[PDB]
Amino acid sequence: EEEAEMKAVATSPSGRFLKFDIELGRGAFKTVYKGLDTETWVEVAWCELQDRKLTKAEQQRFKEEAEMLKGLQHPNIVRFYDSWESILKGKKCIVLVTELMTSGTLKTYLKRFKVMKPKVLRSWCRQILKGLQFLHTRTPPIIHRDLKCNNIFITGPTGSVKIGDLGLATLMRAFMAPEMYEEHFDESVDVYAFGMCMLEMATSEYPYSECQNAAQIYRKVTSGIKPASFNKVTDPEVKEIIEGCIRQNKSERLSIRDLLNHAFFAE
Amino acid sequence: EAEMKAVATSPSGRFLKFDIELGRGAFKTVYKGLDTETWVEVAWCELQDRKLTKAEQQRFKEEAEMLKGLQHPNIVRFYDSWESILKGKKCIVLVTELMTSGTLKTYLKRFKVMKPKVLRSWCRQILKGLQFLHTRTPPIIHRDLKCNNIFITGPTGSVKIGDLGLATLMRTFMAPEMYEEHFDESVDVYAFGMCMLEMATSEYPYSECQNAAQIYRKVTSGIKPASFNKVTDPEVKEIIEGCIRQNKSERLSIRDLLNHAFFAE
Repeated sequence: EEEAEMKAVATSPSGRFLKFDIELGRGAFKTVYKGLDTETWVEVAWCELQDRKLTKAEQQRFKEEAEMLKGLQHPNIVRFYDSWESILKGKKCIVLVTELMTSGTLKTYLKRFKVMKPKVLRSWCRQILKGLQFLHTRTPPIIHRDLKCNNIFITGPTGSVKIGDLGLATLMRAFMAPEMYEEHFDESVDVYAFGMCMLEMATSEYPYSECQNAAQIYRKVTSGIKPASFNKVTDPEVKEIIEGCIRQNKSERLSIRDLLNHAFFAE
Repeated sequence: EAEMKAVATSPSGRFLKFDIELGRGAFKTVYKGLDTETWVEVAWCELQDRKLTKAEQQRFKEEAEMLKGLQHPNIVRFYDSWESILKGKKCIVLVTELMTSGTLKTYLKRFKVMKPKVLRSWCRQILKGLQFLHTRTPPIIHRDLKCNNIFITGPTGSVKIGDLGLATLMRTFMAPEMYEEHFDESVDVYAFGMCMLEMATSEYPYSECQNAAQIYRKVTSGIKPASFNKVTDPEVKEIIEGCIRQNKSERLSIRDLLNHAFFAE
C-alpha cells in the first residue's frame, strides 16, 4: 500500500508491529499507543501495561491464554495479535497488541448519545451474546470474567460492537490456606455481567448508583436486592431478560443460548 | 455470697455482666461475667457491628445453636449469644468459658522456647479438638486457627481452641457467587501446620516478609517460610511440610496426623 517510512520507537519481537510515541489513552496501569502491522499496513493498538508482580505460575497461564486468544477470530471479539515481557521505564511490563478500536466504548457512547433506542439495544446486545457464546464454546471454554460497558467497543455509531480487554482478567489478577485465594468462576458469571450491562444500556444508569460504598453493595447483592435502576426499566420484555440474567442463585440464571433463543433476540 | 452488682444480664437471666474489662480487641471488648447457675465466672465478649446482612445473621444463629451443644476438652465452652445496642451501634454479645491463663502466643512469649515433650502433648490435643469439630454434624470448620486463639488451662494444664464463632461473625459489581467463601477441612489442617511451626521455632511464620503481599507470592507460589528450615527435629519437620502442602488434596487429613507415630502414647 503506497509507501511508508518507519520512524517508529519500538517493535514487536516478531518484527510485525511498530510503536509510535503517540499515546492514545491512559487508564489503570495501562497506556495505549498507536502502532502499525507491517504485514497488513493496518493501524493497531500497542498496550503498555504495567508490572502486576506476576507470580510465575500465572505467567505460564497468561502465555497459554495468549496463544488461544491470538487464534481467536470472531466478528465480535477485538482480535488479539501478540504479547511479550519488556522492561519499559524501570519496571517489568507486559505489552499487548490488539485490533485498534477507534469509536469509543458503549459508555463513551452513552455519555454522548445520552439515551439508547430499542433497535440499538436489541442489536448490540445480540451481538454481545453472540460473542460470548463464541468464547464459551471455545475449547476449552473461555470466560471473560469481566464484562463491562467500557470494554464493549463499537465499530461505528451506525456500526457493530465487539468485546475487548481480552486477557486483563488474568494479567490484572491473617494468614490462611492457599486455597483461600482461589477465585472460582464459570460461564454464568458472564451472564450475570451481561445482564448488568444490558440494564445500564437500557436505563443510561450505572447499576447500584444508589449505593455509597463497596460494603453496602455487598449486602444488597448477597441478599439479592435488585439495583434501583432495575425498577426504572420501561419495556417489560427487556425487564424479563435483565432479571433472568441477574438471578442471585447462579443455578437459576439463564444461559447464553437461552438468551439467544429468546424472542427479543430472534432474527 | 451470691451478690448481684452487675451492669447487664443475658435475656435468659443466666448470665450477668460485670463492668470490669478483661481485654479490648479490634471491634470487640471482653468483660467478666457470671453463670449464676453453676456459679462459675465467665467471659462476656461485647463485639461490634460487622456490617452484617441478615441472611447471614440467621446462618450464624443456626451455627451458634450448634455451638451451645458442644462438650470437648480441647475446645473453649460456648454458652450464649444475642443481639444488643450499645452506645449508638448494634453489637453482638457472646458468652464463653473464661480462659485466664493466656494463649500459645503468650506462652511462647513468656517461656521463649517450647519443650518437644510439651509440643507433642499439646499439638496432640489440638488435633483431638479439631477432629471433634470436624466430626460434628454438620462438620464445623474453624477457618481462623491461630496461636493467640489456642488457650491453655495453665502452664501445667492443656489446650482449648477458642475464638469459635468469629470465623462467621467477623468475615474470613460482581456476581454474588463471587462473595462465596470456599473452605474445607484442609484449610484448618493448613492453619494447624502454621501453629505447630510457630511452636517449633518460637517465631511467627513469615516473620521475614515485611510487605503483606510478599507473603501472597510465596504462599501462592508454594514457598515455605524461612522458619520452616529452622525446624531441628526431622519428625516434626515432616509433619509441618505434610500440613502446609500448597496443594490442598496433597495435605494430610486429621486422621492421618492422629495415626502418625509422633502423636501417640
